[PDB]
Amino acid sequence: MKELIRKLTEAFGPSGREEEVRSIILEELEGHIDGHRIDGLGNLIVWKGSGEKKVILDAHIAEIGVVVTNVDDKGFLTIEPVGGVSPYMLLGKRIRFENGTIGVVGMEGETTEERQENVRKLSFDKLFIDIGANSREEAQKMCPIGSFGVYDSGFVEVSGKYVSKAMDDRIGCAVIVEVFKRIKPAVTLYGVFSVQEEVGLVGAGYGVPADEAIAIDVTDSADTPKAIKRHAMRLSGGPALKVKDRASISSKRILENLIEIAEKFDIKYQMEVLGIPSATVSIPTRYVHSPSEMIAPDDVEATVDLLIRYLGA
Amino acid sequence: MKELIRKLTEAFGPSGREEEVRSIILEELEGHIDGHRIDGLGNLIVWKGSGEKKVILDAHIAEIGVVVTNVDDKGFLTIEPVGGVSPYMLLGKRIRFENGTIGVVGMEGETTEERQENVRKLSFDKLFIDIGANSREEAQKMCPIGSFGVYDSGFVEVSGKYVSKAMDDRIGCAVIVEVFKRIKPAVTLYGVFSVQEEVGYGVPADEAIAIDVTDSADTPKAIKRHAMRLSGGPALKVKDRASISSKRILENLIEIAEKFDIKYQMEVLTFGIPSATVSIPTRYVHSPSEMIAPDDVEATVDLLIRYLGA
Ligand code: NA
Ligand code: NA
Repeated sequence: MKELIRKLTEAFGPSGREEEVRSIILEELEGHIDGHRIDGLGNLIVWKGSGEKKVILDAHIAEIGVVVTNVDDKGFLTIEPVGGVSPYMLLGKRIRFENGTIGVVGMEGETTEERQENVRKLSFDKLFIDIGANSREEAQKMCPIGSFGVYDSGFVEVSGKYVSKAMDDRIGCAVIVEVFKRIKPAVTLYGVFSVQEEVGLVGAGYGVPADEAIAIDVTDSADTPKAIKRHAMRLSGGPALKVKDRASISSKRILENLIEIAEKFDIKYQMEVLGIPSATVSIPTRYVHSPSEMIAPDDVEATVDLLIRYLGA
Repeated sequence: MKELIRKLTEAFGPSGREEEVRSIILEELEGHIDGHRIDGLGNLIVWKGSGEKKVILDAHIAEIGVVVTNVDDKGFLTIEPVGGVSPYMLLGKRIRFENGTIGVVGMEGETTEERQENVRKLSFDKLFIDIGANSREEAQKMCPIGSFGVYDSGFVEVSGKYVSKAMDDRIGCAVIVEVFKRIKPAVTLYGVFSVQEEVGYGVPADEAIAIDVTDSADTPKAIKRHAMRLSGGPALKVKDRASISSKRILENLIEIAEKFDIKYQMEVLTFGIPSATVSIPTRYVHSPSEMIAPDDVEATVDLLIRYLGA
């Protein structure tokens, strides 16, 4: 599963430009699905099995990133965030653009005073990206306005932990793919690798009737220094099963099912305390929205096992 | 080209299941190409020639259709569209599935009033497909959930016009095949029979020309000016956002048409590697009876052969 996670997390797929991720998902699923299609909205749907009960597993396919909004006379780029990228995570960082261009993020300010006031209240309008261009014309040919970029950071093993960009939510995508690769389904199983509308716009179950929908997401792992929170999710604590405050009767039934499956098959799990009946299963992740998101492989394996025990014959 | 168009339009090839279309294309191209490959997504790429300039001709091989999304206790199928199938185009129509299973599309509504209400705002949730099964078990053996169906229509010649399903875009596929059959290329010529919409081609070409279909707006009450029409020739697509290089391809094609005396028409604006689009005027797009004029297809083949040939 390590190579699968490496490929999916390293793939280029900021919001709206996720074609490479869909391609990797389809190639990885070759010989393991009965069919696939893309719906009008861009969601990738795959399926396997013929059981009477129909179940959707849903993971988001986009990653956070940036988009070029301006090019100045000296070839420097202005950017804005796509998703939850903090400007503080971009300082001195490298960005990989869709066409392969690498850029360096710098901050405006010459004097120590100016730079210090700028970092104290850092905003995107104080950042720029250097792609090595010496003119607007050079930069426009290399990285036109509207170009998307992602963290130029890849997969690395950190003493048994896995670290990469875009664990949120490529690790969920990886869980679903791996379940499809292994499972002999007792259900009709759907995998949905879903898009998300920009905040401010109309938003999207999908184009498939089903009895249950399980979202495979990430959740913050609050097990780092000085974390002083009850209800804390931790690495190696297992899949996090979400206790939703306003959940329907049918949704609570799914949650209880998963608890029983986990307990009966000796699968580690933890309870996360904040239409198709739904449940959420999450991978505990450190440093969400950084270029170095971190998971514990045993949590991911436990999540795959939980789903296979629940849905497999 | 008649038999080539018959075979390609009648072939079974909804999105994701185009094996028969690829087989026909390679059978028609045997002895006319230098090589081919099918990539991991299912794109079929062929090539011929060794000129320094590399040119791609692209057409997509999927046709519109339906996908089975449920089966009820009595064997009736629930369906969703794949591509631009209107529910009004399915009423009382036959659908063919991959193993040759034929189904009939029905609409819910017992009384005349219920049916009158349902056709006023027809939606897929009021449609079903009857494949002759008498139970879920019988239906699931023939046509499991996730099965794709296409129109159960075929090719017929109508007073010199060609009518079939899937002119969009099997007619573009046919154009590319016919070019490879006839051309002695001055370029290295690539033909890409694409499935790229499956992910929303490993050839570093200099130009790409998409061969597509465009609506022929020459039917009754069509009052749009500069409308595309049957027998007006290949429709050359005007692009507003186009690069200088993309505009150059379009200007090149206009010059070829005029210098070789090939009929052509300009598809006006409505408000990657350099590319242009050349389209076949087609009536009744997305119906089971898409209609082209063979002289437009021939003119399109000629345009590409004269642009790209030695
Ligand atoms: Na061949
Ligand atoms: Na079609």
